[PDB]
Amino acid sequence: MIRAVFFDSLGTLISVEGAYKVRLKIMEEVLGDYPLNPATLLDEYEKLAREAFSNYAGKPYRPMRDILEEVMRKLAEKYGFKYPENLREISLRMACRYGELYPEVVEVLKSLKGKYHVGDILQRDTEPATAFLDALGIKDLFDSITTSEEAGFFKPHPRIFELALKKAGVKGEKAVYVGDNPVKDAGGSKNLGMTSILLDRKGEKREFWDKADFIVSDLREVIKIVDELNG
Ligand SMILES: O=[N+]([O-])c1ccc(I)c([N+](=O)[O-])c1
Ligand SMILES: [Cl-]
Repeated sequence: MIRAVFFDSLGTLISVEGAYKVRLKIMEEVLGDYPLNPATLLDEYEKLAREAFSNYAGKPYRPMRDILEEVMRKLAEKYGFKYPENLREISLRMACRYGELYPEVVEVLKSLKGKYHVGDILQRDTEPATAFLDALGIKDLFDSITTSEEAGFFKPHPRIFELALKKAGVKGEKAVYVGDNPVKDAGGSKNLGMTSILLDRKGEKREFWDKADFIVSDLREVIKIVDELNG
């Protein structure tokens, strides 16, 4: 049976408008009056961030805030603005202020929490991640919160999933994982026996649906999938 349901909250349950707005507001704060379009800075930042994380996939953990501060230092040198002090404080303030959940998230977590172990699996530094979950109001809706900082390795390394399952006290066969990127999922959770649910809200990832056991566009479909797996 399924006894645990795991999500990637800060990575996949934040609205698309909300995540972009947090990031844009960080760039605007960093730039101040400097004559660079913040949207252009954001685009360049995401490019360099994706590159930097790909270099760390599967590797031993290094604070993500340190990685992103390195990226911002390269951007400051590139465009000529002064490197912002306290970037991680700016970012946490903007996340707490403008972060936004998909509308069905609170309902879904509450509906599951009574009957399953509801867990979060996050590739974030634990302290800002947990503060962000607190600001969003869902921290205490989770039975467990597990991070790459706790596990010691970046995905697709399986240690983070091994730890999340240990916290729930079950083997992977008893657990579902809801994500939006199936490759860092498959490279880890598949070998542990977990059932994978891909969240594809706009149907934009059809070429990866074969890498997932179930595909949904609304998180309220998750309870129906698990309730039925449990007959
Ligand atoms: O998303 N961002 O734009 C962003 C940039 C830099 C940092 I150090 C963070 N942070 O604190 O995680 C976030
Ligand atoms: Cl982080």
